[PDB]
Amino acid sequence: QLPADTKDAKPLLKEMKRGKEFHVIFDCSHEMAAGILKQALAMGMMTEYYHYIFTTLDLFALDVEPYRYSGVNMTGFRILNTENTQVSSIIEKWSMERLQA
Amino acid sequence: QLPADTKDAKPLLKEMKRGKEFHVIFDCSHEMAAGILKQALAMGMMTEYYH
Repeated sequence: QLPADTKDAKPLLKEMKRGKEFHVIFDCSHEMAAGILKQALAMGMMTEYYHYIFTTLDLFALDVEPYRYSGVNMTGFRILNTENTQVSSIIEKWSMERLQA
Repeated sequence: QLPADTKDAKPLLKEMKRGKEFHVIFDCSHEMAAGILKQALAMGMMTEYYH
């Protein structure tokens, strides 16, 4: 179980690196998911010798630019049918409407 | 040998992690060393195995 603080995942990942736990299901929001991926990158969990599965439906909202060269096997679920031209054009309409915030 | 640009160290490090070469002696300036360390963190080379 993660602590109440988002940034205090270092003792949990330290205790998880010992004992050889690699195949990890994560169940949180995508903000806590991005924070725990940053915490996993900060102490050497990002390698081809690990695995990650996220139960969130917002895995595509993360930025995997500093992670995709490490060769991790990360897998998630998406319900947003972005392959359609109509839905992607709607999302392109929302891109002009979300950048005001 | 590193390439002429510091940012082109990704294929060199991709060839480095193949063949399991872990004990690496880097000879450069400290700015190039910082670029090497940043791109090695991005390439997943910074584990407990390496030196």
